[PDB]
Amino acid sequence: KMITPRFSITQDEEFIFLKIFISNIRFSAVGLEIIIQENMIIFHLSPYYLRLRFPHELIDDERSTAQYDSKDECINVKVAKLNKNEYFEDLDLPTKLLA
Repeated sequence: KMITPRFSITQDEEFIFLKIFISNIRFSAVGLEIIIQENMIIFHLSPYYLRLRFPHELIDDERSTAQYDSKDECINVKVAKLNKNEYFEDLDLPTKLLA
């Protein structure tokens, strides 16, 4: 009833781009929880659960976006960095970003 999904993360100067791999889910008006707060992201789409801690802060605002991709079978989550141009280290070591 909780699974820790495969995920991966890249960035540019404004955003981090989280890619969360999921199988056999159903969306609804209320099934998806995403909390973004300082350096934390929590994603809950039962059974799937991620709680991630980043090396710097993000900010939830109008720019936050999440889109399901059926070819890739993932939700692509795009969150803004609290500071433009700030580098986030070690995003290629997903295993470490677990809170």
